[PDB]
Amino acid sequence: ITRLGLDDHYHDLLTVSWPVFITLITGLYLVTNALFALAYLACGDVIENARPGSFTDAFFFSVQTMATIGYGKLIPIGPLANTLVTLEALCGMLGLAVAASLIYARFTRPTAGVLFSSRMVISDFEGKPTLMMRLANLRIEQIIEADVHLVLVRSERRFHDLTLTRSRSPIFSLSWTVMHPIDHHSPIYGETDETLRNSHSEFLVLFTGHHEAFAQNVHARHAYSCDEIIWGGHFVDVFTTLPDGRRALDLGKFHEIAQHHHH
Amino acid sequence: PRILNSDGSSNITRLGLLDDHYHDLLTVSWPVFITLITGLYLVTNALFALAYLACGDVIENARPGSFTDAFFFSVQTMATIGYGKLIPIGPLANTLVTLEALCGMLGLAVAASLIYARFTRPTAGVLFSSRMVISDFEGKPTLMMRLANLRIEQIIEADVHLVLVRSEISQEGMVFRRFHDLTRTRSRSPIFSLSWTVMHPIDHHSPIYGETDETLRNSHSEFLVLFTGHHEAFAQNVHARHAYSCDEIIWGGHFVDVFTTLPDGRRALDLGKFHEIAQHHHH
Ligand SMILES: [K+]
Ligand SMILES: [K+]
Ligand SMILES: [K+]
Ligand SMILES: [K+]
Repeated sequence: ITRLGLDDHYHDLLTVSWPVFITLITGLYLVTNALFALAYLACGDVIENARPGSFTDAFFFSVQTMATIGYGKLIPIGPLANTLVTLEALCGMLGLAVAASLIYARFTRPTAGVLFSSRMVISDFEGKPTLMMRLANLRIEQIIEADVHLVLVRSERRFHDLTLTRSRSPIFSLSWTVMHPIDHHSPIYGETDETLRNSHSEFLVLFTGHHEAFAQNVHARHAYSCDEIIWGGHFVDVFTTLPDGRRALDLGKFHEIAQHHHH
Repeated sequence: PRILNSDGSSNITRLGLLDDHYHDLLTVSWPVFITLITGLYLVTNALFALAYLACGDVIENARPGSFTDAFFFSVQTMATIGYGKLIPIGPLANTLVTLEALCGMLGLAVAASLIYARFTRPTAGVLFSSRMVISDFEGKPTLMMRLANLRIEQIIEADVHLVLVRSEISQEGMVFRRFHDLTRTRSRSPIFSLSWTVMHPIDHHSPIYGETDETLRNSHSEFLVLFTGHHEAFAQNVHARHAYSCDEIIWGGHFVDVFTTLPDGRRALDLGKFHEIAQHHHH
């Protein structure tokens, strides 16, 4: 949709692509050394072993000054240079820190290793026709206090928050089948493939939890369409018992769904 | 005189108040912060120059006794620039050179900690409607206000609070400001991206049931709005505040549909009319 309506720097800095970010920084960096060279130059021949007036001699000097490399070939002369050498060194620090702050922020974006089942199903469970889909954790580290939100979307556009058998799993480690008993209170009570489509119904799934791996929260999203609900489907058990009498988890069949056919 | 600024901020004059450093360091303005740091930095080199000087002529290629020669020296020492023209001499300088370098590190880290802290503040891009309304919806007179997300990145698990704040008298005849948490049709929106009209059905349970412009005003009633949610842009939480007065509720107002069709046949959200409110008039 067409939105009718610098200024938002911290956001843009984080949002912008990695390449763009590196440029914006290289730019700010090249530029400030360019201002510091114009300073050293503006004091007269204040740098030693730099050609008189030569901007490029003061640039490389300022670089190894803000950058504290300090080769020694080009040193400052007097109180003037030695005071732009003092401030400029402060700017390198102030410079670096902000960089690292942003570098840390954009970098430390943790991602849930969560895999969503490609389809949903509606089949009977505990007597009631129940809407189901399932999640699986792609990593070893466990997600504590996971919890899922199952939201229906349809035209009437309205959001309905579908009640779940289990809204939150205190320890999500392997797999988790989420379930919405369709009882007389379900927004989709007596609904049907046809009726569902007519309303343009979609399904939003929201996952979050604490990730032990990162020691921070994570979030995952996914959305299904009527198209993607298998009426009467049952998710294939994804847990085996190997030769060795041990239990195992086969994600190979994570999106497998069983169904019965006749005429 | 309003009790709560449009801000969310409370409009009230307080009274009767290195002691709170971490707070002040974060709170102070950016310019003041840079000064406080430039000050601490200039000062410590000034103490290290008085040290090198206090050992005798311990720096090479520095004029004897000259404080300024040891200042620059100490600068390029704490700062590790290391030109080399002025080097330390003996065990004394070379041991203030060892500690002073430790301080540059300890110095830089704290700086960065604070720099990171003050800098890493995400802001919700949320826009609050300038006014509220009370008009019929689904039969019931319903209190409404609306929010818009000024960015593209969506806010997930947004959720909103609508707080009445007004003066009441206890049964023991006692006047105080109470806050009421107004029940919303929708308290949370799982995905907030464009616009959102928040609604409090005024039913027989509403703290403002049967209330009216006049009665509202007598009680000094105000409305606090609190918004929070996860911002996909920052990958962190955000929060927004705002507050209205009775003055700012339009009875019988309806918010102008803010969803347009441009000349493309294309669907557009026009924030231009975000605070537009329609109203009937009499005689
Ligand atoms: K260095
Ligand atoms: K360094
Ligand atoms: K160096
Ligand atoms: K050197």
